[PDB]
Amino acid sequence: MSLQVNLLNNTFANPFMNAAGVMCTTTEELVAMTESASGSLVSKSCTPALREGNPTPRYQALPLGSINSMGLPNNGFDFYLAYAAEQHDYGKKPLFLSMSGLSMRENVEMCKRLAAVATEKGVILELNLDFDAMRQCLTAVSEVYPHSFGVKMPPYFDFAHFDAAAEILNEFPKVQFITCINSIGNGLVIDAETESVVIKPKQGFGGLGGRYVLPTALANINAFYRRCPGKLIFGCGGVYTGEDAFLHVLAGASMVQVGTALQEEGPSIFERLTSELLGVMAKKRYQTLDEFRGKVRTL
Amino acid sequence: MSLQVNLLNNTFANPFMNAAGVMCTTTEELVAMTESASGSLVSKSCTPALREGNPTPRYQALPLGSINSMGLPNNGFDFYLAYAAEQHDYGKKPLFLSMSGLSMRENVEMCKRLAAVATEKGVILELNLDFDAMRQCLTAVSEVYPHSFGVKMPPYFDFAHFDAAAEILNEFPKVQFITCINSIGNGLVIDAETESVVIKPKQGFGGLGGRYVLPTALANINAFYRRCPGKLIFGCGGVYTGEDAFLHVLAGASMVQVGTALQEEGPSIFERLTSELLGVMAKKRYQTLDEFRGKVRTL
Ligand SMILES: Cc1cc2nc3c(=O)[nH]c(=O)nc-3n(C[C@H](O)[C@H](O)[C@H](O)COP(=O)(O)O)c2cc1C
Ligand SMILES: Cc1cc2nc3c(=O)[nH]c(=O)nc-3n(C[C@H](O)[C@H](O)[C@H](O)COP(=O)(O)O)c2cc1C
Repeated sequence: MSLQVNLLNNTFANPFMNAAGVMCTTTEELVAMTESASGSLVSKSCTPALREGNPTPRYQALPLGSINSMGLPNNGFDFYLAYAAEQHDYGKKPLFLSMSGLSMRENVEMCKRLAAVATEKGVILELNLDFDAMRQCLTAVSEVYPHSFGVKMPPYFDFAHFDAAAEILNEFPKVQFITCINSIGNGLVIDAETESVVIKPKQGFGGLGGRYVLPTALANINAFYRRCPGKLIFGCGGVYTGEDAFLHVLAGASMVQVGTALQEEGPSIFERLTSELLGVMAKKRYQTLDEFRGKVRTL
Repeated sequence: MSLQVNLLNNTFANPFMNAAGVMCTTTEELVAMTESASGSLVSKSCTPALREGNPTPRYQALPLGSINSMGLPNNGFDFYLAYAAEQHDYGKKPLFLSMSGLSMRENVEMCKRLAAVATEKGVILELNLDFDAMRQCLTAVSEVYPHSFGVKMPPYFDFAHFDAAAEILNEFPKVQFITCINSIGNGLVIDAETESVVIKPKQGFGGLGGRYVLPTALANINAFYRRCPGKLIFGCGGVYTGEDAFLHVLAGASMVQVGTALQEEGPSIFERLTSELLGVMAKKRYQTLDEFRGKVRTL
C-alpha cells in the first residue's frame, strides 16, 4: 500500500496538505507544516504588501465546522517569495505558494517575479481566483508566467456554472490543477445564548468551512473532475478523517487539503489522517490512490 | 406568551409551516398539515399538469440533513387549485399555494386562473423563483396576477448577489414576502461503504437541506430582512428545534418553514416545535415574537 501521488513533475509522499490560509502565515507555521507528516503545504494567500486583515474576532470554530472573515492578513508577497527562494526544504516536500492579488495587475506583477523562483526552486503557484473577469485574469497571468499552475475555486451550485467555469479553465493549458473548494461564502452564525453573531467583520457574515461544506466540496471536485479530464483536481472542504479523504479521492481528488480540522488540531493531524486513510484502504482492499480516484459509482 | 403572527391580512396561531414540497403533495398530506399544530401550510410546488418526477431513489435522509432531486412530482395545478377553492378549511389556518411553472408562460397561465380563488377564498401564492430570468418571471406574474404574493428564493453567497436580488424584488410592490431559502443546490453525497452516490437522478447531485444549510439560511433571511424593509421574510432551512426557529426569527423571519425535519418526523413535529419555541422564549423572558424578530446583535 502507498499514498504516493505523482503530479506536476513531483512526487508526494501522501495527498495531504494544509488548505491555503490555515496554519501557513508565519515562518514558524511554514516550518511546522514542512516538519509535519503532510505530503505538501501551501503558503498563506498573499497580496503585494503586508495586510493586517479584519478586526477580531474573525474566526470561530463550530460543532459542524467554522466561520471566518479573516480579510487576507498576510506577510506580503516578498515574504512568501523569500520563503520559497531561500528557506523551504524542498528535500522534505514540494511547496505551493498561494497568491491573491486584489487586482489583475497585482497578480500579474507578482507572477512576473515568481517566475524565476518557480524555475530555480520548483515552487508551484496556486492562484486564488464573474466569468468574464476570470478569463481575462487567466489570460493576463498566462501571458507573463511561463509555468503550469493551479486555481483555487469558490464552490458552484448548478451545472450551468460547472459547465461555464470548466469551459474557461479548459481554454488555459497552463492551468494544470483546480482546487475545489474555497469556503461556502457569507454564511451567518448566530449564537442563541448571546443572541448575537460570532464574528465582528461584515455584520457577522463569513465563509463556512468544515462539516457544513463536505457535500458541496465533493460535488465541485467531481463536477470539475468530469468536465476537465485534462487537469488534476485538488480537494478541499470538510476533511476531518481518513474516510472523508477517501471520499475526496473517490470524487476525483489527487491532493486533499485540510483547513478547519487542521486549525483545530494542529499539524499532528497529518499523522492521524495518513494512518486513517491507509486503514480505510486496507479494509477496502486498495493499495494505491489510482485504484479508486474518480471511481465513485452512480445509480 | 404568544406565538401569534399577524401578516398578509391573516392571523396565524404560530409561525410554523411545512416547507414547500415536504408532506404536502396528496389530499391526505394536505389534510394532515391542516389538522396539525402548524400555523399554516403550503401545497407542493405545482406545474400545469401532473408530473411523475425523477426516478428513485431521489431522496435520502442523512446525519446532517438530506439530499434530494425529486424532479417536481406533483398532482398538477388543477388539483391544488381545487384543494384551495373547494376543500381547505380556512377556519383552521391560512393556506399558501406554491407554484413552479417550467416556463414564464406556464406561470402566467396558472396565475390567471389562481386570481379568482385567491380573491374568493384567500389562498396566498408562493412563487418558486439568472437575474434576467428572475426579472422577467416576476414582471410577467406582476402584470397578470392582481394580488400580493411571495417568492421562494435560492440561497446567495455574497453581498453583490444579495444587493442585486434585493434591487429586483424592491421593484415589485406585489412581492410582500420572501422565503429564504430553497436547498443549497447540487451537493453530492457519497456513501463511503458502497463507494457510490445515494440518489439516482443527475449522477447523484441534488439539493441539500437540514443541518448543512442553517448558517446559509440565516444569512439569507437576514440579508433580505435588511435590504427589503418593505417586505416580510419567511425563513426556511435547518429547523429541527425551537432553538433553531428562535434563530430564524432573530435573523428576521416572520414565518418559519420546516422541510427535512418534518420529512423525518411527520406533522407531529409542529406540537414539539411550538412547545420548544415557547420554552426558549420563557427561559429568555420573551412574550412575543415581535420582541426579538430581526434583533440579532452584531459586534
Ligand atoms: C482561517 C481561515 C483562513 C483561510 N484563508 C484562506 C486563504 O488565505 N486563501 C484561500 O484560498 N483560502 C483560505 N481559506 C479557505 C480554506 O483554504 C478552505 O478552502 C476552506 O476552509 C474549506 O476547507 P475546510 O472545510 O477544510 O475548512 C481559509 C479558511 C479559514 C478557516
Ligand atoms: C423532499 C423535498 C422536496 C422539496 N420540494 C420543494 C418544492 O416543491 N418547492 C420548493 O420551493 N422547495 C422544495 N423543497 C425545498 C424545501 O422547501 C426547503 O427549501 C429546503 O428543504 C430547506 O429546508 P430544510 O432544511 O428544512 O429541509 C423540497 C425539499 C425536499 C426535502
